[PDB]
Amino acid sequence: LQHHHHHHHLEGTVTTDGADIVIKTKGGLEVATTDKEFSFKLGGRLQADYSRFDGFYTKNGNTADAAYFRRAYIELGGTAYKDWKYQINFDLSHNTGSSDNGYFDEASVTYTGFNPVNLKFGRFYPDFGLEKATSSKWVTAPERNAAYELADWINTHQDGMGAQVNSTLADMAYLSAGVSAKDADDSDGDSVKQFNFRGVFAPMHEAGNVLHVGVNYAYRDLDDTAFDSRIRPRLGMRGIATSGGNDAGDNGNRATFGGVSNSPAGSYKDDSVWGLEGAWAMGPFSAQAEYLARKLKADDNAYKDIKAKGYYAQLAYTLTGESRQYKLEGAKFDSVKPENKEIGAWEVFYRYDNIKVEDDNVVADTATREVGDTKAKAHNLGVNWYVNDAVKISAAYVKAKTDKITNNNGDDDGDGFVTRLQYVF
Amino acid sequence: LQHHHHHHHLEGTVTTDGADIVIKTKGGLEVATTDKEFSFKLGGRLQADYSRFDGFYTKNGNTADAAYFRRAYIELGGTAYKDWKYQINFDLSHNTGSSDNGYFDEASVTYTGFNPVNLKFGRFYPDFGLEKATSSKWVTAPERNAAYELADWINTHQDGMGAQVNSTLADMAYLSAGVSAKDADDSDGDSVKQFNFRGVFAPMHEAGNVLHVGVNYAYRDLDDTAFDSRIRPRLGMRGIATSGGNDAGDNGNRATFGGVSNSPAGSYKDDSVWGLEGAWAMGPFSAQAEYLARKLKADDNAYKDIKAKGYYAQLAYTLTGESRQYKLEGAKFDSVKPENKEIGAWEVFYRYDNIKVEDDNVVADTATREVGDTKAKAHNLGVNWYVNDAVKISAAYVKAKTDKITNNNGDDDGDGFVTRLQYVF
Amino acid sequence: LQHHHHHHHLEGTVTTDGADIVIKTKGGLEVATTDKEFSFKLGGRLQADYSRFDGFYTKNGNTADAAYFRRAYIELGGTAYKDWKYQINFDLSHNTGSSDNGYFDEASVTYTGFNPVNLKFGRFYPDFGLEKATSSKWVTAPERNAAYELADWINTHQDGMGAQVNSTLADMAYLSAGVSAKDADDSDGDSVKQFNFRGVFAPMHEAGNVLHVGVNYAYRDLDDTAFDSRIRPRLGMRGIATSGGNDAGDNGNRATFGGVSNSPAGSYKDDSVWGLEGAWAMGPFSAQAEYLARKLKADDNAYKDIKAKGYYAQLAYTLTGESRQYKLEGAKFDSVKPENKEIGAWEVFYRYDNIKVEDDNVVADTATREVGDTKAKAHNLGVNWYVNDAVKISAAYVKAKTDKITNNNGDDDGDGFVTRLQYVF
Repeated sequence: LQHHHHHHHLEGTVTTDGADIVIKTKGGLEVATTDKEFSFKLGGRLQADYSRFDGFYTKNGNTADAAYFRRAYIELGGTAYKDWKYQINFDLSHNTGSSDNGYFDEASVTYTGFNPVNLKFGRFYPDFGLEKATSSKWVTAPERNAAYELADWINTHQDGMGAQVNSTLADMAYLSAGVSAKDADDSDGDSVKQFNFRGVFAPMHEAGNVLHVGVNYAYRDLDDTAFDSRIRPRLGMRGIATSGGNDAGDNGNRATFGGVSNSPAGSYKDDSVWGLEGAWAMGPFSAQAEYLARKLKADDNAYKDIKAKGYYAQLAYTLTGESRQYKLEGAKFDSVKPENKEIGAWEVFYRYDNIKVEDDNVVADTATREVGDTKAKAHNLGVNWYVNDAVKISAAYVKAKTDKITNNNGDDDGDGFVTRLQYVF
Repeated sequence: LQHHHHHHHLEGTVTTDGADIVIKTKGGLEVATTDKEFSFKLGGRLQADYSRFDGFYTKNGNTADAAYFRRAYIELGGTAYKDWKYQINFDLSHNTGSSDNGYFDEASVTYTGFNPVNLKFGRFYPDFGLEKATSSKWVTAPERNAAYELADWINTHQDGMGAQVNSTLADMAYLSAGVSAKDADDSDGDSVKQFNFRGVFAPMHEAGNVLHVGVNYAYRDLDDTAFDSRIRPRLGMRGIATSGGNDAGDNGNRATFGGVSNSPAGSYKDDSVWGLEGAWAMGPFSAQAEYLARKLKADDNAYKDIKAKGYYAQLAYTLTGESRQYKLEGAKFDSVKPENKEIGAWEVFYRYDNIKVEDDNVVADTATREVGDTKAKAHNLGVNWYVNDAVKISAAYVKAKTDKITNNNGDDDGDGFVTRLQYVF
Repeated sequence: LQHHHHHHHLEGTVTTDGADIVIKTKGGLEVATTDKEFSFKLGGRLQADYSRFDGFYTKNGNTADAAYFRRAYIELGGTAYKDWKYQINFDLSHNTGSSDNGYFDEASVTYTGFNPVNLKFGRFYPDFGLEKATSSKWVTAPERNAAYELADWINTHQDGMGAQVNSTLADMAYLSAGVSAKDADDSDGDSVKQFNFRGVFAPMHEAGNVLHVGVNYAYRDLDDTAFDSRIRPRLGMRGIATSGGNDAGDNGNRATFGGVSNSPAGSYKDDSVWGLEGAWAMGPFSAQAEYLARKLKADDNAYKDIKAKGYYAQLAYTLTGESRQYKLEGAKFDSVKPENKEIGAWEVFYRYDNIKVEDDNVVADTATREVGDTKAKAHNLGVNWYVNDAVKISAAYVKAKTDKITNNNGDDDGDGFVTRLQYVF
């Protein structure tokens, strides 16, 4: 019994009521006013991993596997009133952040009105190290290096909040400094506070022409705070223990090289790390390396200091000739953009990692760990196929060798293979 | 060996195959047909908090802190076939909703064909109270009032489902009524059912010209249902216990003023709350207040009724002269839109809260709680800087004073400071 | 003291810097280049359920209820460089996927360059069965059939990863085959591997003209793997036990018809399922049916094989005359598109389910389960109102009858009613 008069509707046009808008899609969406006042970008990244691995990587030394998303970010960011930016990256694979506090890769607000100086607030990784500054989309090896695993608090947000100032300097350098509160309380409920500094001199800072040297410093205050002091490196093999899908389960060997899961309040106070970075690129050839040293300083006399030192060096070469992109803002490498659309770009890489842990609190042998300094060396050799700007397929061989620590089989080395399908939008 | 013929592609235009579309961005995205048949809006809100607090707010009285996102909503909403709307707001900070049932601020469908009458279905807060009706983007104080904390079931969805009818009445009033199922079962697995009514007379209902009086009623049936009867107010300080980041941990004092965590099935049945609201605004000056009273009625003779009464009153003044927006649809205040683009808008506020809990089931002193009526008063004094329509920076001082309840230090008062950076898109 | 020169800004136009773009909205958003190289689609589905049920569906036989979202998907998908697609569907109701590994309905990458052959990778349901292939938006009954509940591993992703090849064949058939790793490890940490095949002959494959016969096969290797072998059908009543809101709680009877929650490593190895499908449609009338049989083969001599057999048959008729859509790609039914905009489309359906479980490991009676074959029959009778393309409102009556298993009241049958409000965008 419902009825209505019919209408002739205007069709086909797309307009706006404010400033002219430009819209773009490469699989996601970008919308922006041409006066630069407002913008919105929806994107993301999918990293689908399959790996198999044995020896030291597993407890009994037999072959385990893993089938998981390393990352599955949805990424929302935008600009309002020209100078105010936000970026919210949440990880559907649940590898980043937590159930309690949100699965954030990033949730930040940045004021850019003092360009080149930026002021950044919210939940975001502190700036320590070149490989960490580099987007996880474009890190050359499948996982970041083992030296960071000696003190991963230096460049993770740990479910807290921070404030950072950063700037490029005269088109030849980049500096950042920040303070953060991390999610661990002392006996009064006051969070661990942390300071970071990073400074890079990069007189050459473009794709295929990079010369880069930098320094990093991180400090945190653990006064009267119970915390996990364990150093537990995965040595390039994420699948030994990971969220986002299937892993090695009870047979994964993510081993404790030093420290303990529950260091009591009052056991430690000062924790500091110094780092160096260096990078060079000429056309398709690049070399980069980082070194860091940690001192976790005991407070109570019953406890001894824990020290650790580590480094990596990486060679990479684009067989098809393209350069790795480089950005002075953030002093970081970025993507490879394929020149040949029919075969894509093909990149080979080798990274060597070396770490040492000195924990004088270990005074007795266990079944798998000998008194003294524990050590590991890792080799990561692989290929990245950039099919196009959106899709990257990778395969890598990973090998590790240890000293004064084994798995239950007595293995002092292990190896594995990892394959990844990545889609960026 | 792959090859193909080259093409000349048409570039630059943006069109549609249906009715004309208008697109907008202020940091998010809106897309809508001009015939009002279809629309889509992607937005959200980030609320980044840092606070420090002591006295009654902590167990030992020493200073704790908190560094967390109060809310981090992603907001998707749209219209189809003119009269059918959806709204899905999910909270990445995990402060709203749950791991079991979804982190929903809202997941609703609304039929608007009977305009001004709306029919709303799904998971959404029942309509009780002016400050609750007001968007959490634009609530003047950093947290909502303590009177609601006496019975927070009246205007939370508790992971259930509901149906609501609402309407404005002759451009002078607003009414709503709803039924909901809440996520708690009786011994047969049948959910707690709840009824809400709200009615407001607002003959003046525009920004800078408001006169508003209203009544609220809520009822729920707890027959044969085990439930948490605790009244545990945070008294303006979210950081004593919160998700979305770091809080006061084991030293936070979110104290139980009355009730118990596990009231057995059969202990209570009727639970009802009556409320009043009043608001007035003239230009940049506004005053608002609410009062409510709860009776939780015992069923089994071993149990005594629990009663509670509370109110708040708030003064607010925009120093820079702008009015608080007001909407008759929902009978609620909304944002401040800054007039001066160089300095933004500056707002000062004071809210006073007063609550009383009468629990005759408490018959013996504990170390921190005395037999009789427990009471609290709170004062919230602060500044909101609306930098622009998207960004609001706040700072507030909060003080509380209690009667017949203390922390472990014997403190009967406490205070703290909270700062927030908010970004809306 | 801040000041600036004023500007005249160009307003109103919407353009792009690349190939021409077409944008669309029906409540969500689609953006695509006209050369088919790039596209993006944001959509989703909300399924709001309320049900009441008693008898066998509850433990004591009294009436329970449920008020929950069955699904609340946000759906992001797109195309890049013509031949590379992604699809990421995450479920805000937390009914799909997990807290540990992500709430994915789907997270996949598809290469389509070998059209009609597709290559699909990531986390997605293996292809077994017509009703499972059919979108959950458009499955006719409120829940899928009970035969699938006899072996739900055959067409669920179980938080793992997979690779699938599929193709239509000469506009008369459809085939798919895939391998997957499922999230359960043997004692070495190696995941359960699974193979699927599906093949359908559908010489008539359009809306209102369907003739469809198909075969399914699934196999998994459980060697040295501890696993949950329970068969626990909900028999059409989701609310007896569900996430996404309120359910029957401790009085829900999702009963174990066979198998055990912790079958030890070494107890079983081969697990295989064969299935048949058939479908026919002429205008508004459709008939479909599936049959499957499972053999879970014991490894260790202490264990006996577990077998199960089940089928369903469904009649459906659109009273208002419209056809159910059908797609050869995926060999599946899809939506009903209403022809009359004032009253929508009205569909009646009846589905009959029949299952039998043979578990010779059950050698003693329990209080509710008798030695021998357990059986259930279910009847699902209901109405779907397609208000418009976006909104579907459903109501259904469900009845079940069991053999050799009861609830605690001794009930051998039960019934219930389910209502759903669905919004697709």
